Amino acid sequence: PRVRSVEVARGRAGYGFTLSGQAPCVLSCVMRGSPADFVGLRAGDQILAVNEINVKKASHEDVVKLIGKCSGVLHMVIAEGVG
Repeated sequence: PRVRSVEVARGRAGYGFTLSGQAPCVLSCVMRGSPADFVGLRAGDQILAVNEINVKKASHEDVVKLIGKCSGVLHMVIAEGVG
């Protein structure tokens, strides 16, 4: 039970998973088969850092902006709560 990082390889139209965290950035769910699942993403992992910058209570648009700026791959630091 600790914090880790995941490297997602953005394809062409994004990745496939879903993001929803007005305040507490969290991966609502992932689509098995996308570059996100290829690393080992599992819905529930709370997003702490996005693009090397923390986002405990950041803005949804700002967080998305960072992910849509990867230009090939994004570095997200999430923590597994259950399991």
